[PDB]
Order: sequence, then structure tokens, then C-alpha cells
Amino acid sequence: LKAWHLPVAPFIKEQQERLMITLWLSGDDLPPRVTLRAEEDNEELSLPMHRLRQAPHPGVVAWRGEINLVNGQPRRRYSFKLLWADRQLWFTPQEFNRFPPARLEQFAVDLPDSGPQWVADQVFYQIFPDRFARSQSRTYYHHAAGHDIVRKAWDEPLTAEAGGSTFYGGDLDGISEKLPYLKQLGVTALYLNPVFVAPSVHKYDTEDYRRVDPQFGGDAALLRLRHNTQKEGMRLILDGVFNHSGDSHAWFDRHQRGSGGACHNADSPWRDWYNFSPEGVAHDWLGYASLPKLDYRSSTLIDEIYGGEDSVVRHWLKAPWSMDGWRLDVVHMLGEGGGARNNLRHIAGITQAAKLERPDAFVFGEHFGDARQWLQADVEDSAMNYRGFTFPLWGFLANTDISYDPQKIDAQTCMAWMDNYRAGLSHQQQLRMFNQLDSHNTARFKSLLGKDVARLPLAVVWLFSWPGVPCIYYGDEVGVDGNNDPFCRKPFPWDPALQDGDLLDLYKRMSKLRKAHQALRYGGCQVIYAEDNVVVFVRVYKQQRVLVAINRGEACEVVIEDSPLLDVNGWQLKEGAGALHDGVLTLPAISASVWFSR
Amino acid sequence: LKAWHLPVAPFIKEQQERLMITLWLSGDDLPPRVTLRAEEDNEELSLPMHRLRQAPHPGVVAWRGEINLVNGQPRRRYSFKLLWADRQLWFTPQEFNRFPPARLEQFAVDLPDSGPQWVADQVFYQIFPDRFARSQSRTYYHHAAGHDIVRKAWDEPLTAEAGGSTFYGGDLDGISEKLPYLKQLGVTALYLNPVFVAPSVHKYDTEDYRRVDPQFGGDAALLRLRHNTQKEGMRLILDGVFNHSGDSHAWFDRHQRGSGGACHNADSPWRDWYNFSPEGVAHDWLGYASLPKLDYRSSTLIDEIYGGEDSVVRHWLKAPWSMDGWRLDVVHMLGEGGGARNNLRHIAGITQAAKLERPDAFVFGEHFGDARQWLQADVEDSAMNYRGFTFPLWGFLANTDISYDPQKIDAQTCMAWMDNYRAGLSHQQQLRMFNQLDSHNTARFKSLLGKDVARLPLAVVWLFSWPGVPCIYYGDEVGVDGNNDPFCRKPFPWDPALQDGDLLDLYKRMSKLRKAHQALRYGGCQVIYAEDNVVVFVRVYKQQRVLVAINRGEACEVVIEDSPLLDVNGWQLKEGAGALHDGVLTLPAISASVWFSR
Ligand SMILES: C[C@H]1O[C@H](O[C@H]2[C@H](O)[C@@H](O)[C@@H](O[C@@H]3[C@H](O)[C@@H](O)[C@H](O)O[C@@H]3CO)O[C@@H]2CO)[C@H](O)[C@@H](O)[C@H]1N[C@H]1C=C(CO)[C@@H](O)[C@H](O)[C@H]1O
Ligand SMILES: C[C@H]1O[C@H](O[C@H]2[C@H](O)[C@@H](O)[C@@H](O[C@@H]3[C@H](O)[C@@H](O)[C@H](O)O[C@@H]3CO)O[C@@H]2CO)[C@H](O)[C@@H](O)[C@H]1N[C@H]1C=C(CO)[C@@H](O)[C@H](O)[C@H]1O
Repeated sequence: LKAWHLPVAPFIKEQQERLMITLWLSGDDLPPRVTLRAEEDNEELSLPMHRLRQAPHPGVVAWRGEINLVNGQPRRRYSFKLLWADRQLWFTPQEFNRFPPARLEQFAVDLPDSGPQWVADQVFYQIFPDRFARSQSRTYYHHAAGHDIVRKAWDEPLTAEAGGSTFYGGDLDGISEKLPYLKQLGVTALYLNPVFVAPSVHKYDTEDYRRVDPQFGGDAALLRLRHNTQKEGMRLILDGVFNHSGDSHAWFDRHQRGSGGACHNADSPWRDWYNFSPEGVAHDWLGYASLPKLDYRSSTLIDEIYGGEDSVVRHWLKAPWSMDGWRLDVVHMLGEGGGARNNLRHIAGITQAAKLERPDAFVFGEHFGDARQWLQADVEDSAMNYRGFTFPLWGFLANTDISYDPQKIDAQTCMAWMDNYRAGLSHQQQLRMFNQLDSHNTARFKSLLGKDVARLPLAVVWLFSWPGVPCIYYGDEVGVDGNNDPFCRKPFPWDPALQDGDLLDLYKRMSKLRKAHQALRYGGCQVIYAEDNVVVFVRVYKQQRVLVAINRGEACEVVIEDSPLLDVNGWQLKEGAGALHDGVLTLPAISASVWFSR
Repeated sequence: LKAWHLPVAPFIKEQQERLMITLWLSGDDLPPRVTLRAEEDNEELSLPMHRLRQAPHPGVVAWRGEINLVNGQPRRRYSFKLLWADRQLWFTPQEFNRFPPARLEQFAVDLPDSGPQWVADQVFYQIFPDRFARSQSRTYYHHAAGHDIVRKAWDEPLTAEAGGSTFYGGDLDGISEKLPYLKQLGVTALYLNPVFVAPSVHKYDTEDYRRVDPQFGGDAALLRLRHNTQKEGMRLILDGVFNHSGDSHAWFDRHQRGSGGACHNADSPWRDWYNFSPEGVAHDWLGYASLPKLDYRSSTLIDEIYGGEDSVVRHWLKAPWSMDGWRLDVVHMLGEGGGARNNLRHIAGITQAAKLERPDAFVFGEHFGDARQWLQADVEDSAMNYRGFTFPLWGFLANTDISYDPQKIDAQTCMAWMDNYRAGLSHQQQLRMFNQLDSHNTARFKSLLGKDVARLPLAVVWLFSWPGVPCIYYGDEVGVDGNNDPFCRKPFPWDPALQDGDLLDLYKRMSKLRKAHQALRYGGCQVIYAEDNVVVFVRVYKQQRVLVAINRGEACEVVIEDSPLLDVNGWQLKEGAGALHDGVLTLPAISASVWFSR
């Protein structure tokens, strides 16, 4: 028995406050009844389906049912219950199920969708500002480090020494001046690491949430960037560091720059914004003395960060700043009493305050772990998709993982992993998952591949074609490598002699295909083949199809069975050297290929 | 490769604010390292494990690690990461995993446990008061029904006519007078259907939340029951109906008994406690005109139901009532604006208010569906376990399901279903899941079995030995049958000529074994065999073991491989006619057996 359904047209259609749902079946012993099992205000309903008279494709039977949109919550969850006289079988995002699927692992469509619809149209670029570009027209003591900061010329090797204290002097005007490069790359949106006043180079040790650090050009340079990006039709996301402050923040003031710091004054207005021993000594947070954790048990703190009208979260989302969203640093540990108590409520409060100021604000969190409980409760829009995208590819392609432990997973396991994760997410959620290969917090993926660096182009193609929004970590596109923090923060090589121009061109081309084809931005996704070295999946949107074939190993041929999803007029190869003929994929060694239908 | 771990002693031990975690492995190609992957304030940690010098059982290698209890949230989640030079493998509640388990499907132990610890020690009994017992010393118009209520003598057949309007006259003093019967049955706790003033016989159409209905004996009879149960060491749970009110409630007052009813007065104090059209006509709730839904958007309603000190939820939990908890009717749909919007927050508010009045209050909800999102967010203590217990047995034993659709599932599928569901729950949560075979809302299980009614004793034994608290639906124990509502609410047969005394005796014996053996109340649970007709599982607690074998089909023999969990001095058969000798289970047809170790 075979079945097909994706939570997108041609399988679903909205008409006059009804959501029409279509299922495809094929086989010799087809069920004489099918029930659409759909939820309405968390109650399970058994909606009848009826057999369509016309076969949508050869050998396929279509069943159709209807979800009433006038009642119920925006997220429409459903699965299919196949019924014979003596038995039943469920059809789900994870193929067939003999017992009922988890309620939170059904197909799901958000209708009406109140999420940030612009995200699916973006190509993001992540910039660590000190290391990207110095503007054309262009030392103090770091108390938490115990020594003055260090200045380095752009071509000086990056070392393990003075990791959080070494500045190459990149700034926000440098970004503005490189907008033509980024535009040519096909970037439409920027995610910046922290820019607010802070003593370190990474600035996760925030000293002032209301002022841009002068080292990066201060307030005027961020305003210029907001103007220049808007002018070029680009989105701009700031790093929101609300789990903790820096220990030079005036609220805390460990090195006693002034008065009323919480660290040394029991009567400080911010004393209950932090955690102290019974004797009144400030607790460190996880060995990090420089990053004291904020205590969201305090109502006055909640008001400062997100609760009030001029809270921090809302401040940078209104004029004159008008930023497009927040990436939430340490989204999973923020909470009360020194740990994650009530974490979900505080993340939801942040997101709600952001959307109050700016309805289409994009709020997404740094989740190295499993983000599904956060996303299934709608406390944020999206997550940095380490568990659903990054680590599956680190395993399948680079034989390693979050802990840099060895991994040996084949194609079957990789795609079971990736499909299981997104089964927990609505289609609209899947399309805005923040996908990337590495970050300021990981070793460079090019490094992790080691002897198999020839696989790097496969990951780039995958980055732009899996459901979700792709994010390029600055320098990835010209071949920058290096180990984990501090060595993943190399200065960008603007000398073309030091750039991998062939890799740059592949990024450019992939962004071109994504902008050109609706299925790469809105489409459903069906894995058609996954065995050993080869993954084949199709993106599906209305009548259009995008086929992707990835082969991590030696040259091979793969027979692709007849699928009603592949029943098109014909295929046009757009990228890669693969070839498709009469159901046979001829795949060169270490290759990825992309076809468009018709 | 083989592995063993249960989230209970002998596998875990608390010592000086550390939780020691032990894993058992066996095989020819054992991993040279194992990492305890444990979460602390939602951050994933890689805690090293070390090989113990002594083999706990023959051919078994033990690895040990430590979770620090001084930091982190009460729920301690963990899994095991087996490591070879080139590869890894995860060990989870659902056996081995090739890619990381879901964060919410790991092993989990609540330490410190602030849940209701008395629940695991209980045997519950559910009473529908009109139909249980009439007290020794012993008609109006039902507006929502359109006709006067009906009186029936105890021996008159139950019919489909006047379903919610027919009274056999059972009352709360009748319950008091049958406490000796219930005590002999081994009942320690009562769950009552609604008792507050209401026109119908089931009383889910609440008219006054502050008064016991006089038909059941009014306030004085409930007080006598609270006294008599307390005297006999029994717990008492009331039905909390907070999703909706009755349409004769004074807040709503459809039939205009007085003034200021919301239904007909736009200026009523309760107008925004319900949903009206733009023209001011009261919306029905799901076809039910008699059950208008409460709008928790209203702050004044929140205060009435749970927010204030003398809210309804807290009112019956303090003196003089001092009830032990609430069963929450329609827990999944309660919310704002006419649907389930913000359902999770309002259920959490109810539970919090209950525990504020009474720290060990037990609050659990009626979940016909998948309750895991509710339980994984701790918004209630437990759920009526239809998805994790009831419907798996309806499938495996009675070939049917929630929708009375045909089911054909074998033992493998049944136990995959039951084990997958509880993998989402901590051990402490698993032990208080509210397990039963049928209710006032389902057909009687004895009926559902049809031609296979000889399987009924298997379900009873299972009811008392699966993790969770068992609940007997009144009359189940003497063989009462019948179809779904109204026919599942038969008057209890106190004539012994009409009772199945052999079935009654089995219930009595099973409650005796549960009270006698710690593993049936606190123990972990490991499925040892599940194939076709036969399920074999072991409850495990410290050095004690309870083995259970269930055979739904013909007589057979099953070979039970050597397990370090079964390595005991010997086994004593306590119930059933099964026999265990040199690893061979001889199982009679349609049988369940229970052994105690040593
Ligand atoms: C002192 C450090 O501050 C920064 O790191 C913070 C920051 O809030 C965030 O990057 C956080 O990162 C991750 C996740 O929260 C975790 O889920 C995941 O398991 O681990 C990630 C990285 O740990 O980590 C810090 C808060 O926990 C800054 O980015 C760092 O560079 C740190 N600065 C120092 C630190 C060292 C040695 O620890 C130096 O080598 C480094 O070069 C400096 O920049
Ligand atoms: C009018 C009815 O009131 C009661 O039923 C309510 C009640 O709040 C609760 O029992 C609820 O039950 C279940 C769950 O909430 C659902 O998750 C699940 O899918 O379905 C369950 C049962 O529907 O159902 C009602 C609120 O939805 C009372 O128990 C019932 O007996 C009803 N009273 C009438 C109804 C009919 C025909 O509908 C008569 O045959 C019956 O004998 C009467 O008592």
C-alpha cells in the first residue's frame, strides 16, 4: 500500500472558510473508507472523506475531506485514518503508523497564519562585527579579563590568546560599505552578533542595552546601517542577550564604576535582579563571572526587558531603530531564581512584547538542543535549527556532532532524524526554521569535514533547498575555515587570492534558484529515496516540483520508483552534474544536483 | 548488544545531593566509553560515566554517573550515549536510538518531587451517584429537556429515552452505607461524578457550584461522606466542571428564573463570561444549548473559578469540605473566546490555586486524546489515561477503539504504543496516571469484548499491574455491562444472584497484591516479551520483582531469554495458572499470571 500527502497545494486548498484536504493512495488492497482525523479546540474529530471520481495520476486514488475554518484555533492538526472491515492504519508525516500518532506529530497548517510571512523569502547572512569589514575612514583595560584589550592587523593569525579581548576593528559602517558584495551574493537579511556597549569583542557581556558600542561606530553607524539596508530592501536582526548581563553593566557594576550597583550594594534598585548568597555575595553563573544571570522573578526586571512600553525588547523595534526582529541568545536557560524556572512564560512574554511593537517582528532563539516544546507552544517564531538541520548534516557529511564525538549515520538515519524533527512543526513553522551549517559558536563546517572537504558543496546546495530559511555565516561563502571559538571568528579575507571563488559562485547560484522558484520557499518536502550514501527529496508547490539528489560517496546509479509526485512534463537540470532518465539517476561521486520541473 | 536501565532503584540512588545513575550493558562489542547526557536548566550536559569493577549480574557490565541535584530544575532528564571510536548509539526508554531522542522522551525522575505522593498508594473507584446505591432511609420539569424528569425503580431496564432526565435515586448517604463493601473490595479513594445542584441526572449542567444537589442528599450528605471516608482512611475526588456551566445557572439563566442572567440581559455582571452574537444572542456550545461555555478572557470569571481565595476550585478544598482533589471535566477545551485559546495557562492556574489551598491536592484531567503536552508542561498532576492505557487494551483485547472502529493490533504494536506514550512522562508521573478500562463516557469494556468476553480477567490483572493508579468504574467488578451513554450507567446490582462473584474475587485479590508489593506501586516497568498474543513485563523496585504474563489467545509456550532483571532467588506464583520453569513460560489459553520474586 502507498500513500502521499504534503501540507501544501496541490494537496490542500482553502475555499470559503473551508480547508479542503486531499490524500493520495495506491495499491491492491485499498481501504474502503478513510477518515480525516482533525482537531478542533483540542477535541479529536472524525471527518468523513470521499473518493474523488478522477484519478489525479495513473494508479492513484484521491480521497478528499474538509476542515471547517470558522471554528477552532489557527493551527489545524490532522492525520489520516485508513479503515478496512477488520483493521486500521494511520498516515502521518512519518509515513504509516500502526497506532495513533502523537498529537504534536501530525500534519499541521497555520490558518490564519499570524507569523512573519516575509521570513520564507529571505537569504540570511550572519556577521560577527569585529571580524567582517573595517570602514574606509576609520586600547583600554578589560576588567573581566585582567589585561588590556589587544589590537591586531587584519592579516595577523588568530590565536587562542586573549580570546574575548582581541579586536581587528570591524565596524557597522564596514557592513554598509559591503552591502553591494552581500547583494551580489544574494543576501536579503542580516543577523548581527551583539552590538551594544560592552568591554569584550563578542559583546555578550552587555554593559548598556540602550547604546551601540562606539568601537563599532556607535549609534550613528547602526542608524546608517538601518537606513542602508532598508534602502536595499534588506532585513536586519539584532542579537538579544536577555538571559544575563555583563558584570560591568551599571545594574551590577562589579568593578564599581559608580554607585548603586547590585554587586556591592544590598540596597541597590537592582539587587533582586541577580542572585546572591545569604551573606550577600554575588553568585557566578556557570563559571562565568563576567555574565551574571538576570532574575526574572523580579517584576521590575520584567518591565525593563519586555513588559513596559519602552522596554529593551520594544525599544529597538520602534523608530528610529525599526529593527526587524531579535535573535534570542541563551533562549532555553532564561528564567527565575538562577535557572530556567518559568522559562517558557518569559520567552513568550518577550515574543509578545516584540509583536506588540511590530506585528511582523521575527523572534527566534539559539537552540543547540531540541526546541520542539518551545515551538509547539508558540513562544517564539522559529529556532536556530541545530537539531533539525545542522547536526544531521554534521553526522551524515562530517561524521561528527554537537560534542565533536564520532558519528556514523547513513542516509536512512539522517532523513529519519530530519523528518522526525519537522513532524513536530506546522508547514508554516518549517518554512521559517533558521538553518545554517555553523556559527560563531561552532567550529567551521569546512574544518569539521577534514579529509572529506570535497563534500562542502553538497551541504551548500542542501542549505538552500531543505525547508527553512538559510543563513550564511560570514566567510563560509569564500571558504573560511577554523576550529571552534575563538578560531571560528577569523577576519574575512577580502583578498581574492585568499578566496574560494568557485564556492562563492555556488552560493550565488543557489540563492538565484531559491529566489526563482516558489517551491524552494513555500513548498512541501517529501524524501523519495534515502539509502546509504544517497538522499533524494522533492519540493512540491502547486504544479511545480524541485528535485534534489545528494550523493556523499562514490559514483552510482539509483532507480527511482514511479511516484505521482514526480509525474511532470519533464525536468530541467539547474545545478550539478547528475542525470535523470527513465527513472534512473546517474549520480557522480560527491555530488548534489537540482532539477526544476517542465 | 544489550542494555538495561529503569528510572528506579536499583538503577538510581540519591546520596548527598547527587543522583547516581547506573546503566547495564552486555555483549561482544561493548562501547569503551559511555556518556550520561543529562539536562540542567534545559542545557544538555555530557557527564562522564565509569565502569564499575563488580558485575551486577553474570555477563553484565555496569556504568555509573552522577547528576548534581543542587542545581537545575526538579525534573531530571537523561539518556545514555554509547561511544566507540567511529560511532555512537543512544539508549532511551524506547530501547536503542541511532539519532538523539526527543528531549521530552528521555528517562526522567522528579527530584525533589512536589507531586501528590499519596496517589501511587491508592485504588480508586468511580461512582455515578444516581446509579450506585440508595440510602436506607430515603419530580420536576427539566427545561433543557422539554419534559419532566422520570423516576424508575431499581430493577427497571435502562432505555435510550430521556437519557439525561431519568433518576433511579442513588445518593451520597448510599455511598457512605456501602463503604464496607468498597473497603472489602480494596478501594481506598473515590472519584465522584458531579454532585452540585443541576437539573439533569449526570449534573454536568451545573446550576450552583456552591451547593450539593438535594436529590443526592444536599450539603449534609456530602459532609457525612467526607467524614465517613476520612474515618476509613479513604480519599475523595470531586468532578470539576469548569469548561462550561449549565444554562439554568444564575450567571446565565436561560429560562429566566430571576434577574441579571447573562442570556437575556446585556448589562448582566456575567455578560462577558459567555459568548454572544453581535446582536446579543447567546451562542450554543457544540450543539449543546444546555452547556454554555465559560469565557476565561474575563478577569472576573478567572477570579470566581480559581483566582481568588474563595474561588470555586479552592472552596471545596478547604474546611469544612477538605476534598482531596479535582477531576477536571473537558480539561482540553477550556479557554477563552469560545474555544481553547490559552487553555494551558488556565489549566495551570486551576492546578496552582488548588495546591495553594491544599499542597497535596490531586488535580487530573479527562483526556480522551493525547495528554502529553499538558503533562510535559506540568499544568496538571495526571490524566485519565485513555491514550496510554485504555485504548491500547481496547485494541489488543477487544479489537476496537475510541471511535468503535475495528482494530487489529498484536502484542508488539500494543506495547510499542503503551511504551511510547509513557516515554514522555517522568517515573513519578507514570506512577500516578489514572488508569481505567471504561467510564461514564464509554461503553462498558465487558460489552466491547463481545464474543471474547473471556478476556475480561486479563484486563483486570493488567489494570492493577501497569504503571499508574487503577480506577474501577462502579459495577465493573460484579460484571455490569452495556453500550455507551446512556446504557453504561446501569443501576448497580446489589442482588448477588445478578453479580459475577468470581470476577469480584479477582478484583479483591489484585488489590491485595498491589497493597502487598512495593513494585506494583513504585516500581519501574520493563516489557520483556511482546509477540502476537503474549505480553510479558516485569515491575522492578529495589531487589523486588513482579513478573506479569498475559496470553490473549490459545495455550502456548514462550522462551524467555536470560535477563539480569529476572536474576532472582526464585518466583512465587500469586495469581493465574501460568508456570515458569528454566526460562520457559507455559501459558494457558486466555490467561494472565503474576509472580513475586523470592
Ligand atoms: C564568555 C563567553 O561569552 C560568549 O558566550 C556566551 C554566550 O551567551 C553564548 O555564546 C553561549 O553560547 C552557546 C549556548 O548558550 C549553549 O546552549 C551551548 O551549549 O554552548 C554555546 C557556547 O557555549 O555561551 C556563553 C554563555 O554560556 C562568547 O561567545 C564566548 O566567546 C565566551 N567568551 C570567551 C570565552 C573563552 C573560553 O570559554 C574564550 O576562549 C573566548 O574566545 C572568549 O570570547
Ligand atoms: C449533555 C451531555 O452532558 C454530559 O456530557 C458533557 C460532559 O461535559 C462530558 O461528559 C463530555 O464528555 C467527553 C469529552 O469531553 C470528549 O473529549 C469526548 O470526545 O467525548 C466525551 C463524551 O462526549 O461530553 C459533554 C460535553 O461535550 C453528559 O455526560 C452526557 O450524558 C450528555 N447528556 C445527555 C446527552 C445525550 C445525547 O447526546 C443523551 O443520550 C444522555 O443520556 C444524556 O445524559
